[PDB]
Amino acid sequence: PYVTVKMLEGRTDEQKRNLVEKVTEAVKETTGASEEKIVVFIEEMRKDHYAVAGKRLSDME
Amino acid sequence: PYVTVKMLEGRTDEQKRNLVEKVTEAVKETTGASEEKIVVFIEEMRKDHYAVAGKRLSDME
Amino acid sequence: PYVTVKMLEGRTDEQKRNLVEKVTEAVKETTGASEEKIVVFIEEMRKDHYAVAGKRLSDME
Amino acid sequence: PYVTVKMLEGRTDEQKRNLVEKVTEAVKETTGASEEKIVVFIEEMRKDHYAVAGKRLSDME
Amino acid sequence: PYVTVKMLEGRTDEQKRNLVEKVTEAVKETTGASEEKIVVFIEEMRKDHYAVAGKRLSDME
Amino acid sequence: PYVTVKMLEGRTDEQKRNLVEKVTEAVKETTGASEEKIVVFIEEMRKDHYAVAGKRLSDME
Repeated sequence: PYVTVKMLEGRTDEQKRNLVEKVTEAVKETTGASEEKIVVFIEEMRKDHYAVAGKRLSDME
Repeated sequence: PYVTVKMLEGRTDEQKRNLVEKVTEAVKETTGASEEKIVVFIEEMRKDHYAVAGKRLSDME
Repeated sequence: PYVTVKMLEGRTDEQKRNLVEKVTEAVKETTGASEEKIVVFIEEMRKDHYAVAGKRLSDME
Repeated sequence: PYVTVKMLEGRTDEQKRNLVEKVTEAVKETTGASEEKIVVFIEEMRKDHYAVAGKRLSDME
Repeated sequence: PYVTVKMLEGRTDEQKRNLVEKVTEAVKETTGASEEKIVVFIEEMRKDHYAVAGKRLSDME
Repeated sequence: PYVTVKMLEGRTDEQKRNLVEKVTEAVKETTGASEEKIVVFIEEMRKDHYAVAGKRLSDME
């Protein structure tokens, strides 16, 4: 199983390590997937490259 | 945050429900994001559309 | 440029035609790119493959 | 609806803000999607990471 | 490495097998990666879900 | 056809140029796709953003 996590910049390296740990476990136990088969990708977004309702987060409070 | 889980066809509806649930909690507790801001996409693959070492799974003997 | 639009199943063929058209003009007029260089991909999701706050849409009551 | 716009580096911050505005509107009116439900991601490509017909744009005039 | 090939529906099963094989060798010999570390995903599009210059292929005359 | 190659940072600019050449050829001959229709994207991953079996490569030997 391939898991891609897309989130905004601003997380600690530790939060990222925990994210991978937790997410991998969540997948292992709910899908019966073998652990060495679970891959995780982290993709960080820039507030000026992410919008909702027509407004980029870089243009918001 | 946005989580996309890509895995082979086959999981039961229940397994998928648990995946979404578990994966969402794993994100929530590990990044600080709030539930209504956590989105999960499920993408299923066919054994004949997924290959490793030049061999599609469907062609593995 | 490449534009991928991911949305739930349900739109009519007409709606999709308008999406491609409108979205392409929006790109053309806003980035300077030329029409034959603008590509649009449409990706449809199932309510049981899309979740928010740990709940797939198909499971929302 | 989730819209990903993949384009080359070289656009102004204003062009990007307009892109998000225009594209969000194009989607709102052609798909009947609620505005606060329309998300836009901008992904910039490097000429040395984008090829056509076997030649990277970084290796062209 | 992970290679995703996105193309229109239509290729034969044989063509797909050759794609995976050829593409994998091309990666192996050009990046140094080892075969069991090279993954290929095949994604097929519908002519009515792919557009160029504001015109879906299915609508081209 | 659109080919995305996702691999770790650490490859020479030459290896990347060869990758695009080889991969484009592999696709041209196995799918009957016209050369000017074959597009290649290179996406580099950071070891601290790529995990396998719950452990990020940045946390491994």
